[PDB]
Amino acid sequence: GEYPTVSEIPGEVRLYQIADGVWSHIATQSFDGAVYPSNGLIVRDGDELLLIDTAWGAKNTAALLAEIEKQIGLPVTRAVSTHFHDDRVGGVDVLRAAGVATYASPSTRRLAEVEGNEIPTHSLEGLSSSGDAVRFGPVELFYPGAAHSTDNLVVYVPSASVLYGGCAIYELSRTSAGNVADADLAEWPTSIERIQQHYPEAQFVIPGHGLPGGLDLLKHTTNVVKAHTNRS
Ligand SMILES: N=C(N)NNC(=O)Nc1c(F)cc(S(=O)(=O)Nc2scnc2C(=O)O)cc1F
Ligand SMILES: [Zn+2]
Ligand SMILES: [Zn+2]
Ligand SMILES: [Zn+2]
Repeated sequence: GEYPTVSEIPGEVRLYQIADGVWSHIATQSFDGAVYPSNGLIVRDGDELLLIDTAWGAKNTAALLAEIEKQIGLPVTRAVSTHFHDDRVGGVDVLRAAGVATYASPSTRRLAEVEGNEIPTHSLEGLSSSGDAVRFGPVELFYPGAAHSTDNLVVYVPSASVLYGGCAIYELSRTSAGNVADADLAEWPTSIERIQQHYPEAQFVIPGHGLPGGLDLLKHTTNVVKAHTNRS
């Protein structure tokens, strides 16, 4: 029903069922005096679970595993980090200690290493060129090109028409650019156009942060990125 917001979430994680065998995970971090939520994805893979992204640090990620263990009761066997920043790889060591196989593209592993971030163990091949797609159990992984980061992936759940954009897609309430230090502002709209052209059938679109919507989130993101590009 109601999507969890910061008001409903203290170190804690809430799960939200989007569709059959598909959940978002919602966590929060305090940064620079503000509290910001973050979304990831949980996709049932027969009798196991695939996790998309950490819950933004070690404590949140241990809370995530505890909240999955309580509310779903199926083992997380694999996790994918959609880019090298801490809201995506922070907590990878926690997952690994729990016997989760952690995965990222070689691009993400290299950038995580340069940044001194946690490094997922396993390499995702076949994603190095813009518009590359690879199947990963119950999802398709898609490299749309540089956007929020040079390595960002998006995740589609063909069975449920759920598109998880991670930090490449903004929620409607975000009307100004977020962390764009590692962004390719010049390529971001082209990368969104690749997502639009590949998943024109998506019914649910989950941004990296805040409320889900539909494919209008992609145009929304294009509008915000263009407005930032044109700052005088
Ligand atoms: N906007 C520039 N140029 N660079 N920004 C920064 O160096 N730092 C920074 C920033 F500007 C903005 C944010 S943010 O607004 O909280 N965005 C965040 S926090 C976790 N994920 C994101 C995101 O946008 O996906 C976090 C940051 F660490
Ligand atoms: Zn990021
Ligand atoms: Zn392994
Ligand atoms: Zn982010």
